[PDB]
Amino acid sequence: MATYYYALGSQKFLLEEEPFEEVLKERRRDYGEKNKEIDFWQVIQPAFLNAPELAEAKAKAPEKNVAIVSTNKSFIVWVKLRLEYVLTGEFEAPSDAIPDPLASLD
Repeated sequence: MATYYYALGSQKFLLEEEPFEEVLKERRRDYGEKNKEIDFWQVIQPAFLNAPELAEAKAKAPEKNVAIVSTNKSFIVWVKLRLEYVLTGEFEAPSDAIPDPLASLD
């Protein structure tokens, strides 16, 4: 298993108001330029949220949600500072509850 860090918000906020996939795209391009393995992803309606270890987060989460996920904690620290209205946390994967850290429930 590896540890995944996440910032979770509503689709309203992260897909429409502040389409964060814009910032992710420029980060992906810069990673490419530097020959760096991409270690961050946007996941819409993430399946990880149904894991028992994340019950507290699911209990507070928007009905229609989306996560920025990374194996680099630093990045998620900055995503939280950048967006602020996001829940944050971490999980280990793959596991029984989270067989695919990047899977969507849609």
